Order: sequence, then C-alpha cells, then structure tokens
Amino acid sequence: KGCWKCGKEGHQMKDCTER
Ligand SMILES: [Zn+2]
Repeated sequence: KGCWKCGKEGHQMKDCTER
C-alpha cells in the first residue's frame, strides 16, 4: 500500500525520499 520502511505509509516506495 504505502512504503516499506516509512511507518507513515502514504507515498510510494519508488518515489520515497530514502536517498
Ligand atoms: Zn517512504
């Protein structure tokens, strides 16, 4: 659904600002 590490779970992992 949301991210994989971001507990917030709202955006997409692909677009996640992990970098
Ligand atoms: Zn994220």
